[PDB]
Amino acid sequence: YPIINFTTAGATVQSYTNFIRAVRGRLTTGADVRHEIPVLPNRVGLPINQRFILVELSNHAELSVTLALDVTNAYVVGYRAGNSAYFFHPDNQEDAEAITHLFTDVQNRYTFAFGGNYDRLEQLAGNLREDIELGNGPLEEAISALYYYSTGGTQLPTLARSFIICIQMISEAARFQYIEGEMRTRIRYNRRSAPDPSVITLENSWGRLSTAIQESNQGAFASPIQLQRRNGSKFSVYDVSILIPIIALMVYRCAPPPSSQF
Ligand SMILES: OC[C@H]1O[C@H](O[C@H]2O[C@H](CO)[C@@H](O)[C@H](O)[C@H]2O)[C@H](O)[C@@H](O)[C@@H]1O
Ligand SMILES: OC[C@H]1O[C@H](O[C@H]2O[C@H](CO)[C@@H](O)[C@H](O)[C@H]2O)[C@H](O)[C@@H](O)[C@@H]1O
Repeated sequence: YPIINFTTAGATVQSYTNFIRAVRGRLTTGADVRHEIPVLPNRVGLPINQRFILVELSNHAELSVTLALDVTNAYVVGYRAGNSAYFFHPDNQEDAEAITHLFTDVQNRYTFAFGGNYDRLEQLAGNLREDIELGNGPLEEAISALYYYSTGGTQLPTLARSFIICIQMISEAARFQYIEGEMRTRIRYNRRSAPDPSVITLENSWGRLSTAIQESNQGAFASPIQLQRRNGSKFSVYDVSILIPIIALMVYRCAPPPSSQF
């Protein structure tokens, strides 16, 4: 599977930008674009040899871990650190079989009894996303935390917190130029801060936005989607147009209707 590298060591807006751009480049194929927004490969009919991509993360502490991302949703399904690999609890038998194709040479394979969704991870971390700082510092720390898990150096709450950090700074950033921008800003000013409502609501609405855009009538949503601004106030989305600078890719929801141009 394709590998994209990134290190928090001496990270800059440009190096992070290159990283996210490369990740998106391995996620979408260009075969499916709707209203100018790329769609991820459809799970249905997708060959296993094209199912995952790997993100090799390194940090200033000279530690490295490899995250595995599912190309169908850009989400993290597991990771490898040294001679051990850990996978989030699969949703079904097909996915359980699919992950056996990852880190096949690792000496110790483990599947967590818990899933990688935020609800579950927040419960295990003992903190909500709104209370977990993001930025290059948090990522640097998260990489070390993931690395030290197999030896008992990392407690479960810290592990979960670290997953929450990685997922948002990699998966959500790949999904939304807006979130990529949020991380770029944190890097530019070496600031670590929790995601505000605009970030949280986008993360929570990615699936719905993907469906709304794909089911839209020439871009017009059948029903509006409510997002939130930085101050928590409502922002109504009625059309795909307002999302062009915001969402970078979508999960496949339905087949694109015929061109049907006038
Ligand atoms: O801000 C750019 C640097 O970010 C990381 O380092 C910072 O994060 C560390 C862990 O929290 C802090 O100890 C340090 O004080 C922060 O500046 C990265 O590890 C550095 O290599 C980057 O230059
Ligand atoms: O059309 C080619 C094959 O598609 C199936 O297999 C792919 O899609 C599945 C999910 O729908 C994956 O689980 C599988 O690994 C992929 O190869 C279909 O089941 C096969 O009969 C078709 O030949």
